[PDB]
Amino acid sequence: LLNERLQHYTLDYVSDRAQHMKNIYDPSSRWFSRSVRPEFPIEEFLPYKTESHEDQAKYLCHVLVNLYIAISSLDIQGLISISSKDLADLKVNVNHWTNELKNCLHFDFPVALRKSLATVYYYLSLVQGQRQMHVDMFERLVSLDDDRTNFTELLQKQGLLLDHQIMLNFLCEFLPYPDPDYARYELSSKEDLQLFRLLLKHAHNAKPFFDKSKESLLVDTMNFLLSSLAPSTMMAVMPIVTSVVPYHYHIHSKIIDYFPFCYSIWSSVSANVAIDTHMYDFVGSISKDVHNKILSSEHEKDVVGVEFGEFGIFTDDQMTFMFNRLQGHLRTDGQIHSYSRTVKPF
Repeated sequence: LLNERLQHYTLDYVSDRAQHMKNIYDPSSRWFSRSVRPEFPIEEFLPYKTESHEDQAKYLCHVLVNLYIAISSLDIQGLISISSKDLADLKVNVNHWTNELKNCLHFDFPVALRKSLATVYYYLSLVQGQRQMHVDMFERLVSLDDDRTNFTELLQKQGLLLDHQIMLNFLCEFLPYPDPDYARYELSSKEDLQLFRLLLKHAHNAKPFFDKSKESLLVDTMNFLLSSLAPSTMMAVMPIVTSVVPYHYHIHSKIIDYFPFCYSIWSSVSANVAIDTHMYDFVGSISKDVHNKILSSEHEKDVVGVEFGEFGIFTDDQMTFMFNRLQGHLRTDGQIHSYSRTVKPF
């Protein structure tokens, strides 16, 4: 029974210690877990022998089974506690096992189990009717830099795909509704604003895993957001645009194609924090992504359509406008919210 569940979770973990250590860093191995071996071993200098990787596999399998039992019971808030008497009369807590998984994250589990957990915690973070911990768990599962190992790239190569529509609907629930009383969320309540920011962060984390084979997702999403754009909804539209729209480069449609429209709103208004943000962020993130994919030739370079010229992916007028707005911020208005994201495009 235990062996079958270990095999299902890809936790076989052959008894040979050196062979297992070589396998966990081998991309072609079944138990591939990490790309870069730590130059300084993670406290391998302890004066005593720790537990083997076989015990870690059993503990992780037990945690996964308990987490599945807890989640499948459809009691996410954990207000109901079951004892042995409750089960006996007939004839489990999501947060507890999430904390257990957070503790166990240092066991270096294989990438397939990482994909399964990433899917589980991506779809667990969007439960309604029954939250920050789940978002943090998903973010840690897809961490960009973990001992100089990019888990997002490994999960993409494993073939991890997530549903864009559920996230888009959850984000769009904050748009105005024709009937005022039947509106779950608004943008005036502090709790609603915090939930909106949390959803934006989760969407930003889950964005790279959207299906790139759906060559119409970008166009449809951008058309919907453009048709939803209005002065009474721009404060909600712009962060959604910058957080949920994936960076897809097709022959017919590219994200760069939407650059002028943003500048249309950028040059038509005065310097303000609410509008200058979501403009530096979007363009800077896109430029950094283009640069990283160009430097990732033969492994992740499919952006041959987009060139990196004199000003990267910017025209002369766009760069001049950005520099003039930056000097206006530095000398006249000071309308800068985040400085790292402001300097990223430059």
